Amino acid sequence: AEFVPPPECPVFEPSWEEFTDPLSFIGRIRPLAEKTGICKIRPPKDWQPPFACEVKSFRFTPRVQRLNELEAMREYTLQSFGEMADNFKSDYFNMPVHMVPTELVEKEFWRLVSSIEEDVIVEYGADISSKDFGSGFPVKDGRRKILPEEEEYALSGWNLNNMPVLEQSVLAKVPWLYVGMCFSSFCWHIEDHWSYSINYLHWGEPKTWYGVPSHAAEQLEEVMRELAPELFESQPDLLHQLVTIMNPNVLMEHGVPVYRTNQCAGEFVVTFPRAYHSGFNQGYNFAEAVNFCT
Ligand SMILES: O=C(O)c1ccnc(-n2ncc([C@H](OCCN3CCCCC3)c3ccccc3)c2-c2ccccc2)c1
Ligand SMILES: [Mn+2]
Repeated sequence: AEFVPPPECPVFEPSWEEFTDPLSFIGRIRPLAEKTGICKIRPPKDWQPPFACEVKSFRFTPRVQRLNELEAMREYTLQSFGEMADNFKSDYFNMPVHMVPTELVEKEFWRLVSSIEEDVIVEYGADISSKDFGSGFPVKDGRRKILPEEEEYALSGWNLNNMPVLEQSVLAKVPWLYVGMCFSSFCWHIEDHWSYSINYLHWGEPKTWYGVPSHAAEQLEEVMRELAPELFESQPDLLHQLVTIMNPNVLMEHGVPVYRTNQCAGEFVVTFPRAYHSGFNQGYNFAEAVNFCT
């Protein structure tokens, strides 16, 4: 029948005192958040970083995504991609883009993923390096001067360019950008080296997430292998993770705990070590993400 939304993941609204530095805050919420895999963090109301990408020269060629590709077995500016994205969604649902309920897009997305009668194809501006046109956060680069009202965000610990990224090893990365449209998605995966990830939605329509706690990681991998196509079941995890598309209800039917959330503009999503996650975009939006170490 229809998609059954998983339970909501934890949402934290830290005070200005708790918001002082992310690593200590993430360490404190860990007893709860590591049991849900993902969590959402809403900064205080007055914490509003300005968007710092060079919008004039921002150009990219998004990847083509066919939603039902497993069942079946153009260069844009930010403005032109947004026009394409809004036109697609308003045409698909026959209503203004901001009036489409998040539950309907979610229900339609998972129906289209398993549909053999309807081939829906979207585009995703994914894995755009922040080195190309700058980070969405203000940065003391020198490649783009910052206003005085911007400096606190250039120095903030929640600025994804200021997250610790070095892992201590016996030898003695930068954020990535995602320009989304309706139904553009990221399949089930964990980060390299089981690292944390922090994700910030700069603006636009919500990004819908699904997360699995790390204690159920082997359960998910067993379900994924049992139900993956026979040609992909034997592939190494790093390659299989390119096509690990699975309805959350299938995992839940196999006893795997799954949590969801709608990440709205200005909110963070943190994924914990070895927490499998997947999701899709409700519409035209802009996200920034990085892996970090504790
Ligand atoms: O869309 C998002 O909002 C999102 C949300 C959560 N997580 C990710 N992550 N997180 C790590 C990766 C990862 O790529 C990121 C770095 N990327 C690696 C190759 C060279 C270029 C840079 C990835 C990609 C495919 C499968 C599994 C993980 C990805 C990713 C990237 C592109 C498509 C699908 C997933 C994205
Ligand atoms: Mn990820």
